[PDB]
Order: sequence, then structure tokens, then C-alpha cells
Amino acid sequence: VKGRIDAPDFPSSPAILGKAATDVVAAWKS
Repeated sequence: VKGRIDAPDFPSSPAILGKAATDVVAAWKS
């Protein structure tokens, strides 16, 4: 189910959303 992946994805949620924002801003240099 989604609950099993939701647990591990919970902590990664803020990491993925936070990295994507800083990744797009920095990618502007490329």
C-alpha cells in the first residue's frame, strides 16, 4: 500500500521538495 512507502517518503518529502527548489535555482547557471 501507500502507507508502507509513505513512512519512508515522509522524511524524504521535505528533502525532495527542498532540494528541487534549490536545484532549479542553481540550474539557472548551467
